[PDB]
Amino acid sequence: MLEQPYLDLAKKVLDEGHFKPDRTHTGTYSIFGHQMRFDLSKGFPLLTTKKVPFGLIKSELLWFLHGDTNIRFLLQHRNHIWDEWAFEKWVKSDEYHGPDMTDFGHRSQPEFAAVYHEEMAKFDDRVLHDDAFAAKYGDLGLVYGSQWRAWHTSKGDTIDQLGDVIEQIKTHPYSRRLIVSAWNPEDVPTMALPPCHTLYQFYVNDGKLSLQLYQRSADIFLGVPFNIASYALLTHLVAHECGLEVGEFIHTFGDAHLYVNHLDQIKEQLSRTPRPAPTLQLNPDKHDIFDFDMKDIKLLNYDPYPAIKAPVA
Amino acid sequence: MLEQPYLDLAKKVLDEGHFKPDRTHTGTYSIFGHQMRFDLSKGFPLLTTKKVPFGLIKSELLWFLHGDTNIRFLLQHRNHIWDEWAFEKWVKSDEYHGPDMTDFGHRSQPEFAAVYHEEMAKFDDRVLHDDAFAAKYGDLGLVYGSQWRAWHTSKGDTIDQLGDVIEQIKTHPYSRRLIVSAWNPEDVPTMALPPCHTLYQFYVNDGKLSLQLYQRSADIFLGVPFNIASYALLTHLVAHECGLEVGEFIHTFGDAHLYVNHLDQIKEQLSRTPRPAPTLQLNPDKHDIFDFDMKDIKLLNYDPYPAIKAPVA
Ligand SMILES: Cc1cccc2c1C(=O)N(c1cc(-c3ccccc3)ccc1O)C2=O
Ligand SMILES: Cc1cccc2c1C(=O)N(c1cc(-c3ccccc3)ccc1O)C2=O
Ligand SMILES: O=c1ccn([C@H]2C[C@H](O)[C@@H](COP(=O)(O)O)O2)c(=O)[nH]1
Ligand SMILES: O=c1ccn([C@H]2C[C@H](O)[C@@H](COP(=O)(O)O)O2)c(=O)[nH]1
Repeated sequence: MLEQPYLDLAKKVLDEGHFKPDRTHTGTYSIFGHQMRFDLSKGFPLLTTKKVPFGLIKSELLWFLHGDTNIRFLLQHRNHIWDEWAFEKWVKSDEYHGPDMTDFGHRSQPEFAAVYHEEMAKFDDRVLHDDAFAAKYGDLGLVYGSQWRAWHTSKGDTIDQLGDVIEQIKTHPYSRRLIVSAWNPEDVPTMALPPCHTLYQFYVNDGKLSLQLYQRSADIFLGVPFNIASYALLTHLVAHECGLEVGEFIHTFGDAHLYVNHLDQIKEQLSRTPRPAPTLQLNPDKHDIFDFDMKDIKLLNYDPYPAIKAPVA
Repeated sequence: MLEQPYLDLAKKVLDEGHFKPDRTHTGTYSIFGHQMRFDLSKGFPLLTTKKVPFGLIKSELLWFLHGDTNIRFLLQHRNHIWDEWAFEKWVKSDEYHGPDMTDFGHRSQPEFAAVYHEEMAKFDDRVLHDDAFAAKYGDLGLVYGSQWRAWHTSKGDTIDQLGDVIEQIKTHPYSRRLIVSAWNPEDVPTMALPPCHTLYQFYVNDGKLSLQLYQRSADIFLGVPFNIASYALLTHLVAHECGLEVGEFIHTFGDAHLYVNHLDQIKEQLSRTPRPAPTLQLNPDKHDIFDFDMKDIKLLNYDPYPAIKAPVA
């Protein structure tokens, strides 16, 4: 089945992974250096054995593809995937007054979880309808939108890294320099989250576009399914714009890990039986992906087992 | 045998690789996305089935480790691996007078090869003994020494990327952010050679340092053996400085390819039988690798079959 390599990865870290301390003081079981392939000709790698909301994937990737870094666009699609990072600079700012919000994400795991959900609703509506607030606390800064489409240069300017590589694929498809990078040595030592999706690379041979992601670290239970779909989607999108058929998505990992408190959740999922893979439908009559909207992308026959509970990693 | 994964890679591209046009107008047989592992506890991955001069590896890696970008240091060790790039800016410069040196590297493949070797001897001695010349034509600029140790920042400064990551490994060994990057989006669109060794990543779990290289494109016959040894050496060196034992070197590839005119050479080599792996000896009494000299690194029991002829890729 198309998602088997995901299920083998979970199972490999289960059986032969070693205990590794981590930055968050959860325990992990970890392996270093791993590689999965997904043949995109065969269908779309949205796990069927655990629900992954494709609406969430596509709205975030479109956020990225527009060069957007403000939570507002996500919110207008009720995509709450980055909310907690924006909240960070609201709570801790010289403009915040309210109840205690230190360790917010950490201590929300049982009575605090009630007032927290309260301030987060006040923060979301405010970002939605208060432009100056949005500008100050809604904008994430150095997230994948700027890195891909507005990369800051030593000379004061800004480089459209992904735009330029697409023209390269169009014009020199056989080039082995088709790299988009999210890793800025000037920025990583002090940034909130150095990008886990460090670098990707396009490849064209005989009508097919492929992509390989180098992911420096991977939460197997929560992150990976979402990460497979984002970058498999991007492969399709870029193929679509270049008039190419779709090849493989290759997921390469640095530290691929299972958090200690996701062990039961993973055992639950491994006893589930993969269902026929959904198929991706892209707008046949629109090709300029930076101008893509939600309706331009549709998934057919997605048939997941339910979502599985977590504690957040 | 320790080098089997190299021999399987050659054999995989032989049997299931597809013909791909390239930048140099040679033909290639190519595959996209590949991953080899070398257990460094088992011995040193210097191919025995084809001679790889370790002297050349170590002098180049020391060049890098010092932040050096001038051909002069290489030359003092009779390391001619980068000469042709420096020559480039001499021949084509507003200071060159002599016989025709256009396409120099390309047309040197039968009577031209005599006068070319002549100007290259005049260029090498000149760089060796003429400091101002050395400064103008000996210095390569944006090669791995600056990228690793003097990375230029938007604010006019220069970042010691590799120095800083070593302190990180020392101080936060379990960090999943131990990345050194050679890929600068500001520089790649106009540079002579965008680095093939795009990015590497360190990993520590239970006393062992590992490293993974993301190599964007790989000449299997000429480049790869040299590339395995460079980065396996760096793994040992960094382990040595951090007081760690050695784990795995993981070589990950974008476009791993066999040039069309290296097919016989590769078939010759596959009929050779791997010999017991050499063992690496590092100075037990010196640990600061940026202060390492040639004598600080020794290889024991290296026992290669002869070198194999080529046309240069
Ligand atoms: C990089 C970055 C930055 C901020 C915030 C998130 C991420 C991120 O990667 N994710 C994420 C969430 C889920 C998830 C899983 C179950 C339920 C809800 C969300 C799954 C995969 C993910 O990668 C973030 O929420
Ligand atoms: C990146 C870069 C830049 C300039 C110049 C060289 C390289 C390079 O990688 N090499 C190289 C040479 C040989 C080689 C093979 C047989 C004989 C002599 C040399 C093997 C592997 C190599 O990677 C360069 O010469
Ligand atoms: O898109 C993402 C973003 C984050 N992570 C996970 C990996 C790590 O568990 C954690 C990041 O922590 P560090 O690697 O930066 O330490 O989040 C993912 O898996 N995918
Ligand atoms: O250290 C190196 C440097 C270069 N190459 C090879 C790969 C390609 O065949 C060629 C570089 O050409 P491009 O990938 O930039 O097109 O040199 C290597 O294998 N290893």
